[PDB]
Amino acid sequence: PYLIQRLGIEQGLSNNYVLSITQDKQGFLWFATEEGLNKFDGTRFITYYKEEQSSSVQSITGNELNEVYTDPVQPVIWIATQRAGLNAYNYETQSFSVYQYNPEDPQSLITNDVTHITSSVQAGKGLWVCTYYRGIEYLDIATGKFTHYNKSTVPALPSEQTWTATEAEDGKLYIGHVEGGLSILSLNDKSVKHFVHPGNDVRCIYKDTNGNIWIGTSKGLALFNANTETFTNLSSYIFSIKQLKDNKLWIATELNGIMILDLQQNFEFIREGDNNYSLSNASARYIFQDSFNNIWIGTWGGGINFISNAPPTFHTWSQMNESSLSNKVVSSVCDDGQGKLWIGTDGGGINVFENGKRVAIYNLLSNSVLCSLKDSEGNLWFGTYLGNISYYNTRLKKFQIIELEKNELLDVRVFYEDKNKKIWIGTHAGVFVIDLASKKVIHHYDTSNSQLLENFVRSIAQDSEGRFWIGTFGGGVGIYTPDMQLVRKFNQYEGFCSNTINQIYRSSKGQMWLATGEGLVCFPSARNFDYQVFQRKEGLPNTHIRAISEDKNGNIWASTNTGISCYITSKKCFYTYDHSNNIPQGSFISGCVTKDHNGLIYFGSINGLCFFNPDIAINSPQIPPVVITKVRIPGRLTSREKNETAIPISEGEIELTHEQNSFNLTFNVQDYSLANQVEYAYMLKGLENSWYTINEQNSVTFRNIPPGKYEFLVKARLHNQDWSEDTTSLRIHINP
Repeated sequence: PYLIQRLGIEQGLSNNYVLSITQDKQGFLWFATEEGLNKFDGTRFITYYKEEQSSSVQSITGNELNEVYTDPVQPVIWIATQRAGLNAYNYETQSFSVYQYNPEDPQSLITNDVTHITSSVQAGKGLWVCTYYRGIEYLDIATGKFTHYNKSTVPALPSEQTWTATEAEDGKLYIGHVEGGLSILSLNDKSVKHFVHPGNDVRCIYKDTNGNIWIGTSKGLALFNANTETFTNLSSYIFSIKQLKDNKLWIATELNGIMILDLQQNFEFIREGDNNYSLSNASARYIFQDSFNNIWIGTWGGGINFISNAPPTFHTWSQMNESSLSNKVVSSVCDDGQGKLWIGTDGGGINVFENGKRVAIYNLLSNSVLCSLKDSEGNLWFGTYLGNISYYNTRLKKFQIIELEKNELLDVRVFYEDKNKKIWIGTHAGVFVIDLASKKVIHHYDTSNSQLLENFVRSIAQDSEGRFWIGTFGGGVGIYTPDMQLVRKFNQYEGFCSNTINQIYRSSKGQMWLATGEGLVCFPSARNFDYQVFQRKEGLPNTHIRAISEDKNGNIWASTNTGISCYITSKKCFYTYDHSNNIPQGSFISGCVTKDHNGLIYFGSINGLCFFNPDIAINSPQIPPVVITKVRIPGRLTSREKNETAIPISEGEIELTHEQNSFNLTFNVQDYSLANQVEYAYMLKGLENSWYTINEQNSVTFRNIPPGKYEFLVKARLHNQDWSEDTTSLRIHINP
């Protein structure tokens, strides 16, 4: 159901025990961990740690953090440390301010273990700060001074240990106590309605955008209305609840990862595991949705998990799942015109699928299903390895159907039905033509009794003039008239690109397409025998074509050794797709393709049955803006100083000294979905007035640049699109 990308140390994250997440007003995501503050730039994390001997710089005041929180109004990330007070990072000015306990006030913070932060009703007028030990603090950001709510000042309180607190009602403050149950405080009254037992350790209070009061406790989630003062209620620890754009309730549990309560049920889980569609740990801590709608997950041990805002365009079927293939390699697929797919495997039997669910497996003689055909009468033909035809009649039975005498065992690998209800059958032993209407066999062509070129038939298909194009193993293809007069043939040493021709395809436009060992070949008109070979040089890696289909429009799609590629007949060019787009990380199996009654296309591979749409629409992914995230001078080897100085970009420009005339700018794209699949190009006006690409990297380092004014321009683009007109710029002045 979901595709879950992972992020931790490999990406630079300081710690894998992630507890809180937000996004600053300039798009960057901040992560609070059990050791360090991390700001993710787009590819890599920047960690913030407590400073030591440096009563010079000021940083966070303690490494163990509880929460991060974006000020509604100001360019500030508020940081709740668990043992050192409240911290506040202004990302605009880039400096840390601190709020600690001071016995010399004490209109200062009462105790410096902060567990939660939220803004007041009219935002940025103040913020609420919960403590573990000594009650709730209210900071007036105007004065910079705390008012204390605890049982020294509100004797009506049942407890001063607090996890969260929010003004769920205008001037009613809802408090979750540390194993105390929840309290409601009317501020205008200083009276308390306190509930005990839901579960008693109340860890989260959440107001739905619809005004529903959700509550996360140690004994499960409960819905609340102060309307009637009653709860309503699999019952494990809950850490945070957020309703997403989906209008779905996403809840972070201690043992079962994530649950989702879909508000159009008038539950569903994402647990821990080790795969594309599972969490990296059983205890999820925090959930956060992007400005881009990406879902980010804080995991108590297993770093960050990330779910992209848009679904994968490509899918793959492959201890038994609902949709688990009973073998890892798919060698044939076949659509009966009734809504099921019979998937043939090279190890299991046939897995029949309907609506993404295995509905039957098949014991059939030999369980290496290498080819399949739906006949015009609507029955099904599967050829196996060293097993004859296993014929499935849609009168529920399946009979075996022999070929050679003493019922000899044949290596069948292609079935072709012609305009005339004959089925042509490619064998290692030549061709057999079997009459559909009645008698089971007409012809058997070979090296000895016909003009057939080789016996090892692999691939057979029909002309718009009705000639039979028969392909072989290692012998190319030959065109035969229906009486098996050789019309013309195509060899490697005759002139053709390849001898291993893998599939022959008549497109609906009437042209013939061949998947060869080294090119996708097209004969634009069967009144000619002219042909075009598409290879490396014309926008197609890799060159070894396995299977072909065609979409709603003109375009023909091909499976290859590396990916899936698409020939846009409109534009006269290629779209390539690769593991980057969620494709099975194998090579694809030759000829193994089928289409949906809905237009969906399926290619088989050594890694599952992969399937997709007409989401070349991938042009609609808008060109994403480039953000320049860091400039730093690369350090001289002199070997006395770590951390090589970073120059801050102020007014969209940068002043460097003569000394710092070498500099390296890094750039990112803020949507992490698109990180996977963006190429960058730069131009440095004032040095060279021309565009350069840069492969697999997001930083450029210029060295020993002469004094002057320059301007760095950098633009991105996605996998299948042209370079944008739009650029992002940085003006650069080098002094002497």
